[PDB]
Amino acid sequence: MEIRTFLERALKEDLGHGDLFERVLEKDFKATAFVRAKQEGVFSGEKYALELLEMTGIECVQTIKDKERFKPKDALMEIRGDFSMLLKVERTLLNLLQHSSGIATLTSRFVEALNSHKVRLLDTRKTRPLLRIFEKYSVLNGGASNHRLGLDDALMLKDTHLRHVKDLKSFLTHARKNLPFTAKIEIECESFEEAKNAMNAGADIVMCDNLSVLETKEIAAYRDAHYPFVLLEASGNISLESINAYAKSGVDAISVGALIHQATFIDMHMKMA
Amino acid sequence: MEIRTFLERALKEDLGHGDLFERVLEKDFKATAFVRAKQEGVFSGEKYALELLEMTGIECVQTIKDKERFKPKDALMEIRGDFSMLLKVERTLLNLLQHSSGIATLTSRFVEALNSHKVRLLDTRKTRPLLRIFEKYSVLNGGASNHRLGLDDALMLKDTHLRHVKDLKSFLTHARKNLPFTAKIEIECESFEEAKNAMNAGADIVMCDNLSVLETKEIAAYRDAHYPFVLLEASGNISLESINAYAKSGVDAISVGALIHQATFIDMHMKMA
Amino acid sequence: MEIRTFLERALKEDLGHGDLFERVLEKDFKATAFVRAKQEGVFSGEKYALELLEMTGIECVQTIKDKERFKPKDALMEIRGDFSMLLKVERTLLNLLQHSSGIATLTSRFVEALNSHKVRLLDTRKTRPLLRIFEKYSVLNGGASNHRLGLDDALMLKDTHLRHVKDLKSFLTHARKNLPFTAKIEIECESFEEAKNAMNAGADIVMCDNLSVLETKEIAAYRDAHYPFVLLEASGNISLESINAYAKSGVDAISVGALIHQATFIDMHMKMA
Amino acid sequence: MEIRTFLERALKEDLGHGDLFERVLEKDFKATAFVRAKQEGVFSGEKYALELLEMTGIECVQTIKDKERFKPKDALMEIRGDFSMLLKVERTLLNLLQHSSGIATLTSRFVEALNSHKVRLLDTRKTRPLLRIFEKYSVLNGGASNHRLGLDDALMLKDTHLRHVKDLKSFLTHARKNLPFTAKIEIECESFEEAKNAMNAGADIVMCDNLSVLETKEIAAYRDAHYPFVLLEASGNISLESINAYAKSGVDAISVGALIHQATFIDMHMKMA
Amino acid sequence: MEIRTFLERALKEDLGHGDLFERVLEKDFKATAFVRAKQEGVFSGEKYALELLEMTGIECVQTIKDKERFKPKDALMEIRGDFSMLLKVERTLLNLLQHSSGIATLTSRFVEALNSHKVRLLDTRKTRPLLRIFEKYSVLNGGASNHRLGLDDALMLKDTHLRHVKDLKSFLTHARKNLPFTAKIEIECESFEEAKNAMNAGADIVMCDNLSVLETKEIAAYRDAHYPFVLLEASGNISLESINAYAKSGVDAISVGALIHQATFIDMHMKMA
Amino acid sequence: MEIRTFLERALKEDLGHGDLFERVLEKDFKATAFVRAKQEGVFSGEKYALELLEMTGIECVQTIKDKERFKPKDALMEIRGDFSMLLKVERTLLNLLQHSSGIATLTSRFVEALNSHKVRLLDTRKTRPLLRIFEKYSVLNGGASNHRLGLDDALMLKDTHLRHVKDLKSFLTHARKNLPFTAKIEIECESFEEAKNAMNAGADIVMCDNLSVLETKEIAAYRDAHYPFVLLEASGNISLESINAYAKSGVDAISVGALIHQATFIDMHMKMA
Ligand SMILES: O=C(O)c1cccnc1C(=O)O
Ligand SMILES: O=C(O)c1cccnc1C(=O)O
Ligand SMILES: O=C(O)c1cccnc1C(=O)O
Ligand SMILES: O=C(O)c1cccnc1C(=O)O
Ligand SMILES: O=C(O)c1cccnc1C(=O)O
Ligand SMILES: O=C(O)c1cccnc1C(=O)O
Repeated sequence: MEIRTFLERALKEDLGHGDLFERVLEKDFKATAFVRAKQEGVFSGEKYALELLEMTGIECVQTIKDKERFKPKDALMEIRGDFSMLLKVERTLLNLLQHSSGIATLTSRFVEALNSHKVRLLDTRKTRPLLRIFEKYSVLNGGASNHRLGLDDALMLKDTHLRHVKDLKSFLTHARKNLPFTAKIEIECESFEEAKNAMNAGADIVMCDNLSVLETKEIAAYRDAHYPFVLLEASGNISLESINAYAKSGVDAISVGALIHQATFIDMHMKMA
Repeated sequence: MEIRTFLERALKEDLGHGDLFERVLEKDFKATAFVRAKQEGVFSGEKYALELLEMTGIECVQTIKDKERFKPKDALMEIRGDFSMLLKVERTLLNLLQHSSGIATLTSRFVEALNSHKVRLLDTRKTRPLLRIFEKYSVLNGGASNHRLGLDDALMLKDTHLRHVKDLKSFLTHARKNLPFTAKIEIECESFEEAKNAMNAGADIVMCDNLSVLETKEIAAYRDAHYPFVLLEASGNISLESINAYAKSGVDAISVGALIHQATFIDMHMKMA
Repeated sequence: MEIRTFLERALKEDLGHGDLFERVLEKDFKATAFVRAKQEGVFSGEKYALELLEMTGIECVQTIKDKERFKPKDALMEIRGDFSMLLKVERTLLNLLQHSSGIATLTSRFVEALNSHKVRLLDTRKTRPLLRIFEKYSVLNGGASNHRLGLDDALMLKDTHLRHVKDLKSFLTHARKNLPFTAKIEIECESFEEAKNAMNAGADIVMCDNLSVLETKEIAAYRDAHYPFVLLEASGNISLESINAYAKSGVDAISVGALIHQATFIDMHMKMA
Repeated sequence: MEIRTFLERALKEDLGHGDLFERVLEKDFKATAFVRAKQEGVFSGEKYALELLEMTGIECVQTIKDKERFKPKDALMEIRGDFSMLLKVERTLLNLLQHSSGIATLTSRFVEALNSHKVRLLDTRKTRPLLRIFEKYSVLNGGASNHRLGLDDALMLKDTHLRHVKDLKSFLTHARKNLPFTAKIEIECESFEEAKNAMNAGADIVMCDNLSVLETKEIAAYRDAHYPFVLLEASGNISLESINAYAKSGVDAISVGALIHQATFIDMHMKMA
Repeated sequence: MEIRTFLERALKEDLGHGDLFERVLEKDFKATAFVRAKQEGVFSGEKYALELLEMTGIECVQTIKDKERFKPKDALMEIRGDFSMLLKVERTLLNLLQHSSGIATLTSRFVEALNSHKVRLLDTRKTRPLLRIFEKYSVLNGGASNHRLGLDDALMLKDTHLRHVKDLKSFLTHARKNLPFTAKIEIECESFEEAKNAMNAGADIVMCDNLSVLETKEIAAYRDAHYPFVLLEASGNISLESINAYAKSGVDAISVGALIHQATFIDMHMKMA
Repeated sequence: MEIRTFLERALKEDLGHGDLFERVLEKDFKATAFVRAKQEGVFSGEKYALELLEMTGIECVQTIKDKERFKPKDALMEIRGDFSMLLKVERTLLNLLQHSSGIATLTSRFVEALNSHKVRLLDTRKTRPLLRIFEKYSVLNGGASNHRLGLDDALMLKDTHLRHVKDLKSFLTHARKNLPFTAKIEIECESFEEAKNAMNAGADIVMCDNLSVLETKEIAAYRDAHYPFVLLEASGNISLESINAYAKSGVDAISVGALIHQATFIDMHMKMA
């Protein structure tokens, strides 16, 4: 299964040489446990939790679904299996749920503020090591959309790249044959001129990086009139305070890496009996 | 070495099928880049960064050391290697430095509030999946200390476990032979009676869970008089506000999972030329 | 190295428990070997071969480059290292070069018959197990272009997918929110009505699957008329005798799986001398 | 499963970050699919395909067996499972069956032209990277026999090895002590004098490399005369037009690498219906 | 689970390219086999055996438990599965049971000689490569106890380390903050003075290395009077002959690496029908 | 490198979460260490030790070679590198050397007793899990020879197999085509009749299992007269006391699994300065 190895590694780091408790547990037995919320938020991590339980021979009796909202004291999951295994898995289970839900929850807050159905919210490649796929998945559960998953997914030319590109148009024109047939090319721009030049060069997507709303609206209006098929993306420390403003700029999407890199754990715990 | 595989996997999830840019880069060449801070903070991730650079054939010309304070616009590292590789590693390098430094920085703030050289600040087993070792290492660079690293490091018995133990003293006495000779046993207690009882039962360490400063002080005073070599730990939603007051209870340590699960990325970026 | 693992596994399956010759070679010594052609074709596998020698401690004294033409008796590579190691890697080296060159060479012939700079030759996801990246790379060295690398690279919908779909336009308009921001959506069509239907649905790419030049040209002219930004791809048993004809249907690309699944080894061998 | 890892890796290289279709499929459901032929040939890959479906949770309702002949339009397999999973494994399934069957089919033709039960058809160590075991297995399903599986399986010495050797008889008499007790030693010979030399040296097998039938027959008659227990193998560009002739030289086996390195995919496809 | 990978690798080294017998087995079929002892001893390896059987699809009908005594001709296990698999697993199954039981048996003999329920018998970090966890587990089944499991479990300072420590007390005092909160520190001492000094410096455990019984007694008596909670361990070529005398010195434990490094295979075999 | 992964895993199990000492080492520095013998024996493990040192960045200044004899107090290796790394590697280095040398030494004792240059000493497939290749290598350094390395190396039909083989001759005759061309077939026999039947059936090798010397001589004499090309092997709890007797039986080789499964650690240690 696609994420099985991920769960194996998550567990392995916690068990190390082997759980010490099972060495002294006088008698193992079947038991039921509940994952309860101690804070409100939106649920994420279901796909991983279920794969983890199945892998460890733990039964998932009941569980709320990804994207579902919850309140403190709410029971999020009911699991049953060997007492020794419920304990060996406890932390790994909670940590992945609290982290995933943390991202989904923070993300849902940005979805509300953005308040739009025409403009999608996006993440970035700023993700914690080994957690890209995990965290991208978590953003989906917050109600937003994902940007590319890696460096093979699409071509994104930013400031650093552009400095070594004499004549963008020529570059983009002859880059197509060396890129996979289905690849889009995005160009990071920091001024109306740059974006305009990007569009004329043959950019599939143009990012309006660190630009005022006015500056962005100008570029969006220009795009609508001359390059109707170029997607526009706004980004650059966009906050909960300014996200709505940019939603009205005319851009197609808005990316904020904070959805992932400023997310924190939603409080939860596991209780027996 | 110990963390090479970690870096390989971190990089692998970003490269996927293969970096697209290197497919169109007309000509590769050696270049120098600098990792610059965009916020104030304490550096962390040095050990991982250097291994990452060495693995990819990138030279580390200069770098500040783990634990060093830095300010915005400060050059954290200077590296040199193939342009294509610098770009292929950039995000992986920045993500691990921003995450690790975020933890160290938040941690350094609790250390400040703690304001004590006798009491130790500790993390918890609440870490992000696959990042146990990474994050525990980050807490150290913040100036705090680590709690156990896993379920194999020490035995920690709490409510969940205790509910199934008839005679705690008997259990601990006969548990030593089935545990590695060097392991310590910690008992989580929610009352003075419980703490006192755990000490008599033979606990090496007692956790004063969710107790007031006064409550904790009473336990510490009892420990000092009757079980001088038993270690005391305070925990349970300790904040930057209450942390100092707890440092005066007489407890030996104070654990706060938030050091890791409430930490966020410190802002940085990489610049060429 | 992104392909380092690939090479370890290739070498491992041939050495098994361990090479038997090294068990009897009384004295090892530094030696030189040459990789010569016994056929003519285009070279491919340079990237993998160099990493292979690097890994095994063999020195690459000289080597022609990928894409370079060669003919019988040509010395393609000169290598030097321990005699035992040269024999242990011999077969692994030749097999990947002969297989890679085989694909590039067969690909270059289709490149000719195509004879065009306005039309791109594309491969397919029809590749040998565990050799995708290896074979897509081999095609490039043949002068052609690669199609997507996998199922994560882009969304390719065919009747199978749309079978249980009734409003293509709405279906795609919603897929966008759930697909990564940079992903293109291609639709396979076996009739004019389908292509025309796709373009109106909002497809980024339309495949003219198993259709006549007249049928293709019909779709092209239509595309040229109303949807100029919709790439068109022709495929379906395109042969080395009909590729040129389709290149004149006004299609942007022509994909042929045969480039990979019909390629065969190019005769080569290694001599000590 | 001995080949379980092989299948995980084959599937992994196609899914990459994750299949994009499952991201948009609003509702998954159980479905059935058929693997049909578009050509005729001998089936191969049964073993790998079953393990593949097992791994992915797809049910194999019906399937022809390895070695079984088939013709265009024949339904080779009937499978059932989640719609999303059938699409995710489709290509991986077909590629291995088409590639495996391709080798078995080409192998069966050489089996005919050979037309003999006293002579064995053998493959070579010339196989595609990472596919040795897979391709040797494929040859068997073609009706032929496998040669050694690797360099650990047996000792095969050629001029390259003996170049710096002056007493074959003593050299081999000593190799025995250093080789595993059960290993056979084969020697490649390009002249009568060499074969005659090998047999006297104590070789278990002699290869008649790139020699005429008359030359081969000379060595055979000699073998039949003094060394009846020395297997003889003929090889060296043996073609589908000269294989039968060599089979009459009194040789025990004829190896032809082309069985694998010249085989190509057999046209097949998958339909839902 | 925790040891599945271990069993996979154990099996993989025996199967290599693939079991030859299954290539000629005319027809496979279900069969029952018994693992029988050919010597007297204490059973060990149950946990590994069961995981091994489950992994390979073999049913465990019956089995004695770890720690149980057995005699020659005793049936240790009864299993059922495919004939081919039983043969493919036989050696792997027997090797791990004979090795593990050999350790448990030798261990049970030192336990007998020790003749005490207050003193613990311990192993060491002297284990065979890749078998640390396997062998530590085997010692337990012999009735003894385990020492630390690795270099991460506890801190052990001996001659090599001490030679570079100016002030031992200072070092230990300031080392606590840099070690996991739960770790114990053991000091290896070669004299009464050293032991006494280590106790004053703050050692959690003191090893009485290569000291006479009288010497060890003096240290134990000192510990009892001044450092009651410091743990004492005796070691250094302790034999079956001297072990009992040491158990009377007052020390808490006695470690002997020989339990593992001088253990040998207990004789067993597998029978069909 | 073929055994690199083996060493990585050996180290990994000892380091676990990470060496605790390096956490408190005030200052690292370069240092020299010596591996000294504390008991006489024959050296084995060189190949692994060197690969281990190179992997950990430790320099091997001096080292005796595999097969070389040593006496107590003798310095076997002189290594230099970071103090922290010499300590992290110490146990892994010693354990592999003491175990390998232990096997080589025990083996050399059997070589002497056998006292022959015409009869080779052999091992079996009775090896500790994960150590087959390691232990087979160790036997070579004792002065003996190896039997097959696994189940793919050769075909060995024993009692269990034979029970399901009606008509051996027919079986062996038609098994050749389904086995790799170079494979030998050995048959385990427990009586003159069985061996005779084995020879007539077409056995490449015949094992004289659990037979008296007389019984074996009879079979050897029969072999010399009728099947001069069949190799003979004696086995069945052959000891140091009876090995010489069997050497005079006329058999080609003698196998004793004890060379490996009854071997124990040769005492050694590491000293600084
Ligand atoms: O590279 C990306 O995918 C990306 C996309 C949008 C915004 N930022 C980034 C970034 O990480 O720099
Ligand atoms: O288990 C631990 O290591 C731990 C130690 C201190 C505080 N909390 C925990 C926890 O994760 O529950
Ligand atoms: O899915 C693909 O990548 C693909 C692209 C072009 C032609 N065929 C295919 C196919 O294998 O169905
Ligand atoms: O080495 C082999 O296995 C082999 C066996 C038969 C024919 N050729 C070869 C070869 O690749 O050189
Ligand atoms: O390091 C250990 O764990 C250890 C513990 C007790 C006795 N010896 C050792 C040793 O291997 O040196
Ligand atoms: O199987 C073997 O290789 C083998 C060879 C000789 C003696 N015993 C065995 C055995 O392990 O049963």
